[PDB]
Amino acid sequence: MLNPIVRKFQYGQHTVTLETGMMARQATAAVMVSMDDTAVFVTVVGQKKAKPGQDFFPLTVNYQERTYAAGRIPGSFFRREGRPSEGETLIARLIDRPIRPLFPEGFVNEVQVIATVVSVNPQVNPDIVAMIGASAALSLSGIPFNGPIGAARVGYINDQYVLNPTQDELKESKLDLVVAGTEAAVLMVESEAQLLSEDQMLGAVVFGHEQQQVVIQNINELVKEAGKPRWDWQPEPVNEALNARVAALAEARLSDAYRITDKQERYAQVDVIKSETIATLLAEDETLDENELGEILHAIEKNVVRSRVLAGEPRIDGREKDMIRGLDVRTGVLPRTHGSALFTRGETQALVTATLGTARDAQVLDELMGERTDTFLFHYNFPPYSVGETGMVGSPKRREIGHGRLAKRGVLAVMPDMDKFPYTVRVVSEITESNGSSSMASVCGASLALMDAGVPIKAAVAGIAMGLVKEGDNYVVLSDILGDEDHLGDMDFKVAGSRDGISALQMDIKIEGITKEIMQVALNQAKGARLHILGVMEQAINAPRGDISEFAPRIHTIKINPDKIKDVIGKGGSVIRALTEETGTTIEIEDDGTVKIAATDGEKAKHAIRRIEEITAEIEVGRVYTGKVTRIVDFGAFVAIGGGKEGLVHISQIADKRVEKVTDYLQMGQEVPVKVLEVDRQGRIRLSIKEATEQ
Amino acid sequence: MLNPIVRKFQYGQHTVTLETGMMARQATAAVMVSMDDTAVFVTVVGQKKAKPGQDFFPLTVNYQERTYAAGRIPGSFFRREGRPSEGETLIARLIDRPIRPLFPEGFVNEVQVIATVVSVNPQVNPDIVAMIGASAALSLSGIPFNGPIGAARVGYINDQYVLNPTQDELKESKLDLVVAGTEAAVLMVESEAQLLSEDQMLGAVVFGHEQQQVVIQNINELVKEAGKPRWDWQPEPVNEALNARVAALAEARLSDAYRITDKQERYAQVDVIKSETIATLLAEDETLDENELGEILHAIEKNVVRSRVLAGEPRIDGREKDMIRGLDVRTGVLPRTHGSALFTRGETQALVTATLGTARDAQVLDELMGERTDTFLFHYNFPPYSVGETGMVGSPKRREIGHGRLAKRGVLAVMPDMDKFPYTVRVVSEITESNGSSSMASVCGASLALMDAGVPIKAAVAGIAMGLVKEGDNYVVLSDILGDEDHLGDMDFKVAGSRDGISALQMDIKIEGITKEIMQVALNQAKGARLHILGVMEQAINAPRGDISEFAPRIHTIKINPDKIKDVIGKGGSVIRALTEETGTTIEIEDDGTVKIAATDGEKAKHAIRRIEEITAEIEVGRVYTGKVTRIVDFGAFVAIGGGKEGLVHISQIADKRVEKVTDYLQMGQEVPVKVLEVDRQGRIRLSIKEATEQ
Amino acid sequence: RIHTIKINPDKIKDVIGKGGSVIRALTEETGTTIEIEDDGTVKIAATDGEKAKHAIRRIEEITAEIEVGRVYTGKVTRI
RNA sequence: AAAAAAAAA
Repeated sequence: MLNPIVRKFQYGQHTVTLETGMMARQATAAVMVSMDDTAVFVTVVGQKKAKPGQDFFPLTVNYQERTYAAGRIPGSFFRREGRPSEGETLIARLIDRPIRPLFPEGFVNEVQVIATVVSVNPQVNPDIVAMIGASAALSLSGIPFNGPIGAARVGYINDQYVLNPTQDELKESKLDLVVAGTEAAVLMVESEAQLLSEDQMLGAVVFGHEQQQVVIQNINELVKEAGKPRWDWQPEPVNEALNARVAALAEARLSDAYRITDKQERYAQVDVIKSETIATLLAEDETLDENELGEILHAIEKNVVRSRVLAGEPRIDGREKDMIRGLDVRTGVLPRTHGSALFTRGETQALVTATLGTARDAQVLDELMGERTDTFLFHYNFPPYSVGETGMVGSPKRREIGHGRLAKRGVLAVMPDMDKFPYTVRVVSEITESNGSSSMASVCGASLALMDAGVPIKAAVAGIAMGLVKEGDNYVVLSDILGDEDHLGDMDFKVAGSRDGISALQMDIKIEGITKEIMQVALNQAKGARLHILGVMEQAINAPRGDISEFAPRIHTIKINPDKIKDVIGKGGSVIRALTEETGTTIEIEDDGTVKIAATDGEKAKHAIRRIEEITAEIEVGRVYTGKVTRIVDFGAFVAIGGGKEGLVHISQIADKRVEKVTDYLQMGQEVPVKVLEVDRQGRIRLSIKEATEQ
Repeated sequence: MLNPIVRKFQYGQHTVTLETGMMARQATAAVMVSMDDTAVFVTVVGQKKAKPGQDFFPLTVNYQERTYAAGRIPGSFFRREGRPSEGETLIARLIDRPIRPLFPEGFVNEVQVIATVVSVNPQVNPDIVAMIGASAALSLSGIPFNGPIGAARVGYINDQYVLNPTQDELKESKLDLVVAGTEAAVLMVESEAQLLSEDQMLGAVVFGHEQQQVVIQNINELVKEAGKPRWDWQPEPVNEALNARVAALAEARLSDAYRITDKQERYAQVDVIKSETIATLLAEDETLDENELGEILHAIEKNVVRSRVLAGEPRIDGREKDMIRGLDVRTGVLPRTHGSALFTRGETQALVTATLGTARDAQVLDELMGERTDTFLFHYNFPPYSVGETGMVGSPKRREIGHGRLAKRGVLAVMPDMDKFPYTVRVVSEITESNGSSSMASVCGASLALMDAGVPIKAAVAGIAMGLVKEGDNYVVLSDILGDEDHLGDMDFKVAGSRDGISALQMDIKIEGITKEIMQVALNQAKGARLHILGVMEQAINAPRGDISEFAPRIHTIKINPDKIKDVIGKGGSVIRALTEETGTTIEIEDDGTVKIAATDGEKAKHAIRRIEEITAEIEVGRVYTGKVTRIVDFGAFVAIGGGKEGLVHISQIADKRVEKVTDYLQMGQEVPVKVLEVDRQGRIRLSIKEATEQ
Repeated sequence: RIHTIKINPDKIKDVIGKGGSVIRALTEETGTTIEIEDDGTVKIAATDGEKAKHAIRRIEEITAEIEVGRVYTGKVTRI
């Protein structure tokens, strides 16, 4: 017999129902969390024996949208769900980022969270349910986990926040925000606004968290009811003796080594002190593990840099907290792309290039909720020759498919509606040099490129990453944090919007609790920095160009009869294939008879128009048709005319005189007007050269 | 001028042509076997030096169907043969399963059998030829190998077995089983039958074996002719000292531990026993191999459990050999899937979900034999958390692609014929905890889910996995064998049929010398256990639900006049495309008048059928024909009523005198009755107002 | 391969049928694609020589111009 | 012989 421990509550309008104990009894824990007929079956399995000699914590969070949820057989040719799509990868990252800061420091047991989506309802998005499920499953398992973590989505409708808006409500809403936080404080935010002021976004975050408190309480109750006993796990007791021994020698020398302004001399000096210290550490005692010493060194570096930045001393870069790294924007770097730009800030650099296309190229996304065509593709490539180290290129890693979406959220607030711009922009942005905040450089460069290729966007957008270092009650906010600063910093929060309003937020706090006022101060400082960046960006190019680049495919529209569209299709499309191959353009066919002529140069466009027009032109009374007989035989020569309908001039219809041979009657290259009297349906159109040859 | 060695023999109606020595000389041994113009080129490469510290036999059997065999350029966009399809993986497992228990124990040199298909007569299926080829190759190579193995594919027609039928016959046979065994015993059997009684199945097995004795004899002849000298490979002699100091010190204690009925106490006891034995033996000598120590320990405990079950003592579970594990059955566990079930037996369970789709989703796979459309998809998912360990979710491994086909072979016997039920059932079963006999749990859950979603299958169907332990003349046969028992047990059955007859008989014996009487007894016990499981299943769901779920797309078929399809539809598909884009349903037509209406809503299907009846409106006596005339011209009154139905209203039928303005006597938009006088060949339709106003 | 035969242009309508029932029935029977032009030139495209022979024979039975000395199978259906 | 335009581219 099976004993399903169910526990259901009320969240917003729907009724979440946690249900554990019935399935996957062999995994460490598994709950089937269902909200309003949308069910996600999260399961955790974490090994007990720590891998001998591990350095980084290997938590992986697969997320699978099984397409038998909506009730459809998949569309792929193998007719089976395969490699995870971009949406599923993004939602896996969204599940991953809240929990990882919660696993206690020094934990290195493999842990895997495989949250599938068994059944979906088009009104309720699954991802929020999957997040609740991952939190509940982890809390049940007894793996060392600091807290249950609620998840909420907030929408802005008619100036009142709504919790967990349904998709139909979401279309109306200005802001779509996901706030996931523990009982103590916000843990992550991943938003996409529509140029709201910073106060509205902060209100949204605080509202979402204050509300999801309920999910937290109820998951806690479930854990108390039907959970497993907590693991007996203790962190590695800190070897105070070795740490203090290494510190007594390294503290002052490394403090002064980091005090000096020049970066690379400090690099060399700290590396040589590192080699000296590790050589002594080995020579005095071989048994001491190298990774322990490396952890010690990381601790010393983090401690000294944090102590410095807290006191107000200049950062490792040499800038003040407010100062942004110097920028240099360039446009038209690439010769033949529809529009390109190169946004170099400090060391982070991005070569963004925007290319227009016609409606045939818009991505057609088949996801669980419903079918959807996307007409703004943003791709973000992070090649390994950026950081400075070799590495195999390949399919885009998870972080690239996350930052693509982030930059796309950043830019989507300002793109023009399709009726005003009948194109499908695709923006790529390779990162040639990365030193921190690559995605926001990509947002800036995308604004630049779009402004250059001629898209009539509303106003330039710009993104500036930020940081936070807080100890006790002493806190100081940072701007344009380098990567080295980010590792030491306690929070990284990325705001990207126009001067008027915020287009995209993506906080990721990691330590203790951040009071609302702290977030407010950080957001305001970010507004200032972003205004400065936008000024500099405006210095280069301030208004989008007059028209698209000459290479860009212009749009020409012709009207033809509804039967004519089938005529131009032909067998499987042979006529349109031949037309595109002979003309070199791109033709779109609609059932109402509209024709879309898309070609770069106007000459190819008019070429296509004429070539199609001859076949579209119906043979008209009085107007003679241009026909060339392709084959002549002794018993008659038929003048092939085209259009699927050929009129044959039988040997008995030419003249009453005995036609002896067509060669002396019709010669090779005899282009003569033919008098057509009518258009018949019997398949035997009457042609007559006799009346045209009389004069 | 190298010379091949050719030996050809009769094998049923087909003739087989073994041939070696001409190609692939540098491979260890290669044999091109051709049967009746189907040729499969099998080659085997065997390394000579065992990899150091190798523990498991790394034999890997590949199999590639080169689509230039049938004489066709590949379909795929790259015009090149892609990764192995599901069929090729299936036949790879087919070739693999018989020849793995045949290599001697302790052989660990890598071996690879690559079987290519170079020319395929669309009648003779290749798999049998490839199996004969792999047997001939291995037995030719001189890699240590017990015996050449023959393959047959017995069919069942007119209650008479037939050897190795062709596709044309196979469309009429009830049972197709690939009994491939050496001369001594039937090594492997894989079956698919339409509810044949067990006795017929076992008769087919024994007949196939008696027949393929021929291939055995002649492969032996060819090996004696043109073989290679056998490798000099000797098994590692067992170390009597280690065996004695483990046995005489611990084996009695392990026997007493396995006497304990409880699982967990016994676990703890065997743990402390093995730890104590290891500790004392290393205290005696440290250089003693811990790996070999544990290996001998595992051998000891295997011997203990085998002796226990042989004596007739209760098994590790505590069940008697006959009784099945516990059961629990739930149906409709997911909210929005078309049908679902959760078949949980003992500690092996499966979440099956059947999802109906319209006829456009049927997987169309291109095989060498000929393009075949598949309208029943079974998919088997074995995620890692099921067995309790973390792993790498990804593309389905080989064992899944095998068990999916097994379960589909088990269910296909009972699914309805396409005329009675026109859909595209796709069944997905995800194992959530597996401890032996997972695939048969999947078959049970699939029968349940199908019965839930509302398909009218002919009868419920269930599966049980038998196990056999045999020593000398003493043999005991188990039921619902656990995962742990299976390795220790010798042979494995998987019977899966309705109460009336068997449907799948996959079996995989290892020991040599099982009389057919033993298999008869085993199948009898399996019939008993399967009747029991079906009795339990009968409680939850009795008969298939009358109506499919409201979420299901509903397909409605109407018959129409096949001649009138050209009159109402017309050329070019204009009106059909218009109707499919206005109603959003899919419409097709047959030469007889068969037309299917498929739409995810009932009311939409009603709208579509209304439109079809309006366009296909006959001439109903007494029904009012409404025409809306908005403008009048001198030639007539143009009225748009669809279907090209337009008649020219003559001026002489309006009034006797010349009408100066038509609107004085005929009103605009006024309903005029129109009775058809006759339907001419040229589509001439005339309207009659005068005779229709009064009648 | 592509098989080309020249048939009298006027007799195509005897065998084409109303709405093309005969031609499509024959193609689905022989598994090939037949092509006919207003000049009566019959184009048989096939994926095999054997299907080519099958289709071409079936064309000879009906589609071929009426030949003297060709026997016609006449069966009464009702007395 | 009824019909835009390719994971198986």
